[PDB]
Amino acid sequence: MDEKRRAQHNEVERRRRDKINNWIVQLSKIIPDSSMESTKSGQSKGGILSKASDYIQELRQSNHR
Amino acid sequence: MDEKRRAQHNEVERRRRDKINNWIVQLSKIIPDSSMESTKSGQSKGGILSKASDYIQELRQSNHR
DNA sequence: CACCCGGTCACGTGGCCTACA
DNA sequence: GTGTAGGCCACGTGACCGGGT
Repeated sequence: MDEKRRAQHNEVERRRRDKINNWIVQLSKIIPDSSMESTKSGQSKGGILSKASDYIQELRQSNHR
Repeated sequence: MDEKRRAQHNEVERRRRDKINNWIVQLSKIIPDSSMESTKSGQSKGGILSKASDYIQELRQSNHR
């Protein structure tokens, strides 16, 4: 029953990126952004990064460390 | 022909590509003295997110949550 | 020095949506 | 209606560590 162990495949990587998916979703929702509108608001944080960054600079700057 | 109407996108895709690694460190730095050690080149992303999720959590707590 | 290793990074593909002319 | 160039996002490869036994 040919079942190679060559398993430095599918399970390995998306475990990574997938990780980076749940830290971004923070900012996005929690960073009032410029993410347009059309039918039921489903477009992404590459329409956020635009805004995102902003609050954070002007939040470190004036107060943290 | 269906020439190049996507082959351009090849270049134009790295466009936001280095939207996604340059807006990365650049923003991804004013928060906590990291250092993941670099060289003539050198890795970086991930954590900056994860740690800027708890300061995000303290000065997002801003108003005073 | 020896390689089997996870780790993570990018960069190059498609596909899925959306407006405009 | 009637296709353009454009938006993003999801997966792949393949560099390149660091590191064990």
